[PDB]
Amino acid sequence: TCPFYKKIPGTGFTVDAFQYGVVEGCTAYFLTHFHSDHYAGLSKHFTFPVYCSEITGNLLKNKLHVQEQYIHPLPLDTECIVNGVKVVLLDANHCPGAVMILFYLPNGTVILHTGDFRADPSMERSLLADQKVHMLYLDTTYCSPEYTFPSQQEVIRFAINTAFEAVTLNPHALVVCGTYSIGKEKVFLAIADVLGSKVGMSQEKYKTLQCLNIPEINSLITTDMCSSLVHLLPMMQINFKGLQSHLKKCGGKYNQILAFRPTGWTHSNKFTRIADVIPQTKGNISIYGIPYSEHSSYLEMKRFVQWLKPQKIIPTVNVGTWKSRSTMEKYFREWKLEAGY
Ligand code: NI
Repeated sequence: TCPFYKKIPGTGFTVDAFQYGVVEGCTAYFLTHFHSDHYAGLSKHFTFPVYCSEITGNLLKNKLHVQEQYIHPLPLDTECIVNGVKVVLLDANHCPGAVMILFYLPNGTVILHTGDFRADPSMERSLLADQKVHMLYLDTTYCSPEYTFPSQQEVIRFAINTAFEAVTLNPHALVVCGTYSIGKEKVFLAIADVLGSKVGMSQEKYKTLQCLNIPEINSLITTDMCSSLVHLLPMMQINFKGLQSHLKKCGGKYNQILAFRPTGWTHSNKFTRIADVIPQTKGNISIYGIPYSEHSSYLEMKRFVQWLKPQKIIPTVNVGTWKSRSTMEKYFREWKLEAGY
């Protein structure tokens, strides 16, 4: 049955709630982003209205074959009316097409659902700035002070410089980047750009990327692996066996692989700076795990909440254990006492 933290009180609405069958009293289903833990349950047989971003709607139509008549894309940063309730979609700084949802309830309550997000100070100047928010349904993935990670910019700088140095030293090295869902496209695109190559990938992955409105994409991606020196593979294949096997397949075009695994966080973060990151190496294969996050760090999350000053916080992540819930609730209280709301 649908959990309480996916239901919006005083509306017929649910958020990311497609795996529970027909939810009692739900008149419209919102989807924040195209990641499987959130869309789980959608298909061509779905006949309720789905409300989402334009990019998310392209992916529902093309990847899951949801029929067009049930897809309701909304423009970002625009006041829209859904079953008599004003809503706004805001950029979540997560994967492409990912949104936060503002709901203006008929009784005057205002609710922000962040979906998945990486908090940023740029959000303090959207339509959020213009009114009070009473309830916040918060992406608490990394809600503990041990979760620190660098900016996305520093991590891409590291990756570009590492790939450029390696291929310049050896023009017969191949670069491989792991992927398993949309998000983190800057990793592979930035590396292909510095090397003057396109990124080569499966037809299925190319189809997914063509759904995303990324400018000049026909310019950076391809299905012709032979013409590319940056290849994308499934995240599961980013290990020494899987990469040795791939290198065989390239027919003696290459004699070395440098691979990147973008992770969220890893406890090497508690001790090491990005500048200091080193690979795991075996023979002619090196693997770099880089901390490219599309979720808020603890400090980013804290700053956002202390800016927004909500009356009530409802965590949507890590809610399954009493120890996690208690830990999160203690931080929410700290934040409120420190900021004075
Ligand atoms: Ni996500």
